[PDB]
Amino acid sequence: IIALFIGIMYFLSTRDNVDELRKIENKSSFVSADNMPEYVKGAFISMEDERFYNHHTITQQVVKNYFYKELFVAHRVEKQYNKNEILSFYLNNIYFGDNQYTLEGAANHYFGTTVNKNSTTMSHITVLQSAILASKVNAPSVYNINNMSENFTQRVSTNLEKMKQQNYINETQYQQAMSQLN
Repeated sequence: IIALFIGIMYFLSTRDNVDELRKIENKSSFVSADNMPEYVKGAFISMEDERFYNHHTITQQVVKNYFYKELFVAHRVEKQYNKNEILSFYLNNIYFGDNQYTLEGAANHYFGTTVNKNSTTMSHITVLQSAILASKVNAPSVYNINNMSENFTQRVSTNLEKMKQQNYINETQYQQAMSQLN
């Protein structure tokens, strides 16, 4: 029956076609990972899925958020998509507060900044702001960017420490963040 429960769960898994993730690209504020500064992707990876590039957690997060056994869907996203694709789906379909489900809509909305390194038309997103938007995605619901508590600040302090530990930012970048943050 634990064989027979693995398989029936797998049938249900296949209802959910993984080609559908492609439609996240069609959104007006979409921005791919390929166009995001190193350290913005780092904010995200270092907090949720340290080893996102080497594994085969972000891919499961992607699945839960678009459709909802999530493991089976997850396997399949990995056969069909490169890592930067998967990462873009993540970042363009998650709750950042105040009705923002894209990284860029979030960033534009709280901060007047952009997450697209190629832009010359709007101010670029700061490491601190990156850490803030990263900290929120799986933060408790009360955690609010428009008025950060000390609990929330703690979570972003920790986001930041992780960025610096996994080398997405340097000592300058990091004490500059910790300073704007206090």
